Amino acid sequence: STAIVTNVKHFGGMGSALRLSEAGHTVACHDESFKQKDELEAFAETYPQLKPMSEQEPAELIEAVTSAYGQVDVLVSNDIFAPEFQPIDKYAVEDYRGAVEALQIRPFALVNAVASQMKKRKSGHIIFITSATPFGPWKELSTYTSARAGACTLANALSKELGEYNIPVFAIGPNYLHSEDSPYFYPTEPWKTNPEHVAHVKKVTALQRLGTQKELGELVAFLASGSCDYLTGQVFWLAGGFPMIERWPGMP
Amino acid sequence: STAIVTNVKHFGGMGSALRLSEAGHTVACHDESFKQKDELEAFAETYPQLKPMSEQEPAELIEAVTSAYGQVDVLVSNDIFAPEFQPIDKYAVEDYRGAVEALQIRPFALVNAVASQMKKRKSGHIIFITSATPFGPWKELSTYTSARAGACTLANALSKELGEYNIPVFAIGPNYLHSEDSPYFYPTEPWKTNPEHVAHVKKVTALQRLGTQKELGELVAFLASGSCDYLTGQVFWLAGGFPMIERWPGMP
Amino acid sequence: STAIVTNVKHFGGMGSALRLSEAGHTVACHDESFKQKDELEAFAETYPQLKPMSEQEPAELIEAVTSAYGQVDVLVSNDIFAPEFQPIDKYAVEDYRGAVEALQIRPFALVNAVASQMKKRKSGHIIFITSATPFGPWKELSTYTSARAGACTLANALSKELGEYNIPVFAIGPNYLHSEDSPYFYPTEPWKTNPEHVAHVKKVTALQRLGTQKELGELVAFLASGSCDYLTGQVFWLAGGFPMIERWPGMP
Amino acid sequence: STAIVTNVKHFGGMGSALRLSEAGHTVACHDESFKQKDELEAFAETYPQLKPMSEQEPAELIEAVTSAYGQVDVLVSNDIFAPEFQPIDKYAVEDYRGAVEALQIRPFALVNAVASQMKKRKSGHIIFITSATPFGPWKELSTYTSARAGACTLANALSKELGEYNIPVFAIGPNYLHSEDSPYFYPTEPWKTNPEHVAHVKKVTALQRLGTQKELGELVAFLASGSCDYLTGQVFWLAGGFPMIERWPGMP
Ligand SMILES: O=[N+]([O-])c1ccc([C@H]2CO2)cc1
Ligand SMILES: O=[N+]([O-])c1ccc([C@H]2CO2)cc1
Ligand SMILES: O=[N+]([O-])c1ccc([C@H]2CO2)cc1
Ligand SMILES: O=[N+]([O-])c1ccc([C@H]2CO2)cc1
Repeated sequence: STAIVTNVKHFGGMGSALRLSEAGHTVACHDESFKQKDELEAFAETYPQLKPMSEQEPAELIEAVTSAYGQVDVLVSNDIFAPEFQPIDKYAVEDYRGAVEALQIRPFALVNAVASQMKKRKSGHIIFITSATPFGPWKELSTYTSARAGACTLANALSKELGEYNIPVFAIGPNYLHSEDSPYFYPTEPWKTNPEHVAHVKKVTALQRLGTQKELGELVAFLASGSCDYLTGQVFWLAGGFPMIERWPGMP
Repeated sequence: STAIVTNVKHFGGMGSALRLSEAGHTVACHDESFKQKDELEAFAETYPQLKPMSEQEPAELIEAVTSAYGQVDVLVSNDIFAPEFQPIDKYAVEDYRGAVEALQIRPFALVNAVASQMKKRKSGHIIFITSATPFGPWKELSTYTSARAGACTLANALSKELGEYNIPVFAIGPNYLHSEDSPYFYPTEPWKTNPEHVAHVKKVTALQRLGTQKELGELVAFLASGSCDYLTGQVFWLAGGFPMIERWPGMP
Repeated sequence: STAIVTNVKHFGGMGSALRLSEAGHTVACHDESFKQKDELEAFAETYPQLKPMSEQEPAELIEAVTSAYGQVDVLVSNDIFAPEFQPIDKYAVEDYRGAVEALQIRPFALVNAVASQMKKRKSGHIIFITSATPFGPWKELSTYTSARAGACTLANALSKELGEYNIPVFAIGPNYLHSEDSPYFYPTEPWKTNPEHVAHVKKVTALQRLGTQKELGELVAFLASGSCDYLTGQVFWLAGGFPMIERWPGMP
Repeated sequence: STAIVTNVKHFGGMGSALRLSEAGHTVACHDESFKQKDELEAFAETYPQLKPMSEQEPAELIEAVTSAYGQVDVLVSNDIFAPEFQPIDKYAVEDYRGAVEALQIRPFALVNAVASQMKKRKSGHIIFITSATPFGPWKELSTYTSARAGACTLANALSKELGEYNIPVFAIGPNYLHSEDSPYFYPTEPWKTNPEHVAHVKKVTALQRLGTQKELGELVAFLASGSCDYLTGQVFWLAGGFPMIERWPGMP
């Protein structure tokens, strides 16, 4: 079928896009960098199995893909944002608006623009790539964490109404997902190179390692394949056992 | 001590302000209608125990209450919004921006404006009156429901950093809370007078009745009293046992 | 690899065993009826791809499968119990001891018996088929519901310690899962043939239908395949969007 | 009114019993130590404001109190158990049965024996003192943690059916609750005396301290007073912000 993966160069983009691609799907890709013709061309040449789009806005992206490839069967909203950690009184209100805009309004807008075609055909799959931070908040990251929670609930609430149209909706909230070269949010440097960060991941995850793009890709492909639509409304915590909780003194 | 209750004329406003006042707090009250001198003076006359303020924005409100009453010991962010039930494709992206601005940005702005003084003296209480809809979402109310979820997580996230400063943070998510003359969100009419609505309430809640302003106010006063600060980060589902789930055929 | 599926003739048993077998696993099957040679040989004849075992207790079952097939790579604890709906005062304390023995003690006993070999080689997968009732409890089923919750948490708790040994642990909590000829818990008759039951399902689930054995089996195979071990600790609500919550009067 | 607090000498017993007592309630108390006449007498003399009972079994305790003081209005099931931390393969199955018996079956039995009188009068309050471990499991404590989860869900499930009889049911799951001289579960030594344990509590809780018996007492008295029955079904995490999640390297 035809799928859309946003911010393909970051977060769970390449894992999602490529696995969906390997599955035989036509994968249209979005990314801020695709604004530049040079960037989009370099990407189109490196990945002939993918279809990079120049469109940046939600409804515009949806239309470009629909016209270009017939329709949109699967939506993978790979949302990102660059938040600063900071005491609540140190943030500017605009810092919260920014997080909400990028992490809640964006996925809402994408679904708002594609739900019509999916509901008429009574077929489609919606997947939000959110975050596992809501499951275990770190102090001083209130903007990002609460915005991600809003997106998680958005997905669950959507499943309630789209199910009547045979449209499953899921939310995958990862953490410690190896992002390789992308700074969103666990790049090879220093997460796989620095002893201190490696020790950190070892301590906070049950599997004692970072998650892989392959794992995220496998889940997205599985959910989009229609093999288990009965899981609709599910929020998947892709965080390898995180959070591991500090045990009493005397325990290893 | 001094407490601030926003949108006092609606939702959990009156219950919170009245009970807080009885507990001994000087209660500064905010409401959109207070922009008008005639509305503020009328309220002030009906409720001499309350202290209605005219300030409308978060920053100026906290400053105003601080000048008049020395400081802000308790913040009750009684947030409201007038949403409509709509299939996701029938909403305008603007309708979600509106819900988030009213239900997430606003309480964030209030805490952002008052956190400094509370942290400086290491004392204070923050209470968000959110919603129980995230616990059990209805079809076609994705905007309001997801935004309320963002606020709930915001409260829990904030509890993690403010606890270091001895400042507890809580979220009270009601549903089926009798709002008397306020349209937000269960006015006496029709919820207590129309056969179909009355029956609906007896069906969807375990206690088979609407929640009262007194119960909400009792909880607010209890949490702000300092009697149980160890509950910090808690999201209280004030919905009388809602949601009651449809049982198998034949069961009474 | 080798997988074990318990109570194979009921609940999520057939879906799990059949799909696991298709994936390439040698599937050892347990069932209470296998105590009888006539029942075991009949099953073995109908499903030549499956390997029915006669062993009934956890310890002997794992030992038996280990001798015959070398080792146990995947454990699917498909636990069942025959509860009755009863007001708490109408239950006998014995009825709860029974539910807990069947829904908590049993899976605990299986993991307790197989964990050693999995940890020694640092590989394996553990899947508990629990229930989604804890997500949305019905009145008068406190025994079964609370016991299933104990099992779900058992799975999540186990994921924390076994992750160190590269052993993922998951819980699949279904509801409205078509059990075909099995009375546990949604047999084709009446759930797919009686007007009232059929209508009930369309009302309480988002997808408005029963879950299929194939969907459950797809999930089991996917989790045991090693494609997404990073989901360890996850409780999957396999209930098609259940529970759907009663909306206000007048709404279609 | 008349209340029953079990295992009064341990966990949240003294905080509950005494505060309920200070409120003017007739508080009948149970404790294993009360088996010995000497023990019960020493307690009766030290606390004339409390009514220690010799009965040990659920139904027996309920009858003794009912006959002695007319009826049972409030039930505070202060359940305890002494679990060992241990890899799942190192536990004996009996270790899980023991935890379940003490943490699930006991509270179930108490409610099973008192629900009748409360439902006929259509008045009463049920409070389970469980644990916050299910909210954030430590590795190698699978028996205790999962049993507590079962009790938490038991309370929520019970609220669904008892609400029709105006009977609120709550679960209070504490952690890091100062137990003073009781070994269940955070005695003064070494939790308040040892620098290492003090540093631990400081790190894992948001309020950076142990919870107090007064705080637990205040919540139990509040819930039993009937001031906020609309919170029925609520599970209260009385753990002071726990769990605090390890932040990235470089963060304070
Ligand atoms: O900004 N951060 O520090 C941050 C940290 C972790 C994540 C996880 C969800 O992917 C996102 C963002
Ligand atoms: O707009 N509605 O339909 C609505 C319904 C219920 C609530 C609950 C949170 O108080 C708010 C709004
Ligand atoms: O006994 N019942 O009524 C019952 C109902 C629903 C389920 C769900 C978990 O598969 C099990 C049992
Ligand atoms: O046995 N332990 O190690 C233990 C630890 C913590 C608690 C918390 C719930 O009160 C109970 C038991």
